[PDB]
Amino acid sequence: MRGKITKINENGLGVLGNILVPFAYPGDEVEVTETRERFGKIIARDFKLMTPSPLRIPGKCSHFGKCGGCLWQGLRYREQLKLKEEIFKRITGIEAEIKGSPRIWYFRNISNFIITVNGIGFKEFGMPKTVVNIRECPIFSERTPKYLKALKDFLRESNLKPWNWREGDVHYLQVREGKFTGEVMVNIIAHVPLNYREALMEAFNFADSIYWSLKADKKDDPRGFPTLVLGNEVIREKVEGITYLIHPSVFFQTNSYALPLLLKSVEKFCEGSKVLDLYSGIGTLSLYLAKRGFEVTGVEVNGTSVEMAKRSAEINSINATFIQGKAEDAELEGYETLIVDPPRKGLKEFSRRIVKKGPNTLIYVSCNPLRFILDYRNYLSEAYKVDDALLIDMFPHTPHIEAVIKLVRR
Ligand code: NA
Repeated sequence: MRGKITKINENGLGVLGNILVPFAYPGDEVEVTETRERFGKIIARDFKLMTPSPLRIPGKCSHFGKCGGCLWQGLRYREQLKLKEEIFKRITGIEAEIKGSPRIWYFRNISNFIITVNGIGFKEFGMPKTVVNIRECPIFSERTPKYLKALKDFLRESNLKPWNWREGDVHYLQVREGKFTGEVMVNIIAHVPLNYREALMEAFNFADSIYWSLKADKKDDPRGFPTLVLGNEVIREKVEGITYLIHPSVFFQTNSYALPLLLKSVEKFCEGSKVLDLYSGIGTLSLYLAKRGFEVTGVEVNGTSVEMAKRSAEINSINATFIQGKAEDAELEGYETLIVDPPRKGLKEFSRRIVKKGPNTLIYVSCNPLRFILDYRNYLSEAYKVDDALLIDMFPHTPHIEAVIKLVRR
């Protein structure tokens, strides 16, 4: 099958009739040789690029369909941004403008490198994979080669078996950086206890924090019961003059460079002074808002995250409240604005509670617009209507989108 790629689909794959072609983009003239059935979709196993779309970076990226590394690496950056606006609108029927990442290389502040018998890779969960070789798409750090050399040296000295997909001593090397502080946390994720304390400390002597996280299951997901091996308990990231604390056990917004744009977006959409920030994390939005004079209550399920937020508040002299709990059970009355940042599965049934008891301004933060619009169509629209929306490109070179949607009551 030969033809011209007409659009990209929701997951950022180029469409060729009833074929999906990874790394092909709109305008490409392609020739597909092998396809593979994938849960009722036909996906191109490889293609030859006959004619480059005008969207591609001129050079090698206009001669080969797969320049390398990242699914969208071959698209010029401005052109990726417009394709993100298109997808968002196609999914939600909202026209939202996107703000680019101030920096489009080495922007992520975390990486879970999986350690396999086939060697070390950037892990991502889910099947239209978007970062397939981090050597040809350096989205994380300039120190990545030093992080990996260290790990290899440690696996030498500590004779320790990688993940062979059924078992293995070690499983992931998690590295986290504070982009604006220099601090580096190293978190080995393992299926055995640490024996080579000295070998590990030596290999990662440059890290400010070394952890060893013990997994109690064999599942392929990067989480444990962490043990400080050496150095600081946490690392610091600094954004908009706010010191945030990062622990192996917590989630933090992924792009320290685009994060000011997410913070100012949310602020622009706030209404009144009393803000409830559910899924409040290690205080990313809450501290930013409260520091700017909002009265801010944040609720987060992860207890370690909530501690981090409390400590940040002290460090920064911010006046705000932080509570452990599930967003499902937080009291919504008495507020002017509600922010939600749900996980990928969305609000789900919490929407009925928001429909009844929610405040006048609802702000919804979603890295997954298909799930947003479904929450909206299925529940929120009863009570709410979209008033405004912005996009932030937190994940350059890949089709992922971070949306900030402002809804108000009818
Ligand atoms: Na990298």
